[PDB]
Amino acid sequence: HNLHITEKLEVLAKAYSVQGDKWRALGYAKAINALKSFHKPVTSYQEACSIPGIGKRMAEKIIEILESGHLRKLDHISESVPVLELFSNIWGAGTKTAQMWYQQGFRSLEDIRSQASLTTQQAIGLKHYSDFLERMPREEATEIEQTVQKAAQAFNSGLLCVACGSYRRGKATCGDVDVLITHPDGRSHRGIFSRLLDSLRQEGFLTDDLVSQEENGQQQKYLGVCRLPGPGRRHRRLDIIVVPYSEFACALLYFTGSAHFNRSMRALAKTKGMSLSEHALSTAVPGRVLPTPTEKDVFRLLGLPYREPAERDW
DNA sequence: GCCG
DNA sequence: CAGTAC
DNA sequence: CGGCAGTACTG
Ligand SMILES: Nc1nc2c([nH]c(=O)n2[C@H]2C[C@H](O)[C@@H](COP(=O)(O)OP(=O)(O)OP(=O)(O)O)O2)c(=O)[nH]1
Ligand SMILES: [Mg+2]
Ligand SMILES: [Mg+2]
Repeated sequence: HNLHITEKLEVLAKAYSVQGDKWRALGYAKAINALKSFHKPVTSYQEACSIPGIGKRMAEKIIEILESGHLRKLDHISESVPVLELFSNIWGAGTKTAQMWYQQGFRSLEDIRSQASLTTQQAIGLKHYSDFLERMPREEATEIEQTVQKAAQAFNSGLLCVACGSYRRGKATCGDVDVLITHPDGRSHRGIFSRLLDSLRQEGFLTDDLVSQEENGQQQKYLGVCRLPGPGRRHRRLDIIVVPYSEFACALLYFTGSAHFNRSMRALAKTKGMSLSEHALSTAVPGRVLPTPTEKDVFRLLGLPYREPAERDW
């Protein structure tokens, strides 16, 4: 858990990421993970090369940081990167939009606010800019889960509500709250976004909607914004997903993450003639859905030993 | 960027 | 669809 | 050479 190479490599990874070089940024992210969980400090080029996730090129960069104290490429990062990061930290704006605003001459959030064309989602990101960069204490994520759960349960007592994401992975702070709802009755989950969201609105808890297709009877997710009542409260991102019970174990696995963990698990299923999504684990193609009543069944069918959510925190 |  | 998001 | 996870809204 100790390295001084990763500090330098993260700056590069983030730069490629905000410039839209998503594959290169992915190679970096994994290299960093490998470096992060190596016992020893890495000392030989030979030793770097030996690691999975670390190729010829990553090894040369490591040998440079060791040999000298620096990575020369860090001196040549595009001058646009800090601005592109500023702009892609607006919820609903990504690298393409950031790059366009840059090309148009914008350089600050004041330029965005006064001159840029914003989508509805972006106007909401912008207005909650600081809040959405903050992580909340896990105790607050608890209160948010409980607000959602009380609202759901009032409608139907048998509804099951579990906070997922970082919260379920045991983290002390959380970027937002992700709540998964199902019903062991196989049926009653259907159509409730109507009732649940209307309830949470009546209380004034939800302050804005980001993604909510409420014209569709088969809406899967709500992504939006909430604020607990009373003084000293900030706006928080809230994600709610409602899933049939047969999909509960796959939904829980998915929504718990981490994102890297899921990508890795899916890559791996794929090497075994299988396919893993938030809905199911299947044979590959028309494939067959396999029965997965618990997360442990997903692990077992992939030939892997179970991992507690706290150990998925890649 | 990494890997098969 | 492209972009963005989980 | 070429995948790199698989899927859900928006406009
Ligand atoms: N953010 C993100 N989440 C993903 C992706 N793919 C994916 O399956 N997920 C799942 C795994 C995440 O743990 C889950 C919830 O997303 P999230 O952004 O709220 O993630 P989180 O709770 O783990 O982290 P955080 O909010 O505390 O920052 O959605 C992805 O590419 N990005
Ligand atoms: Mg953004
Ligand atoms: Mg989260």
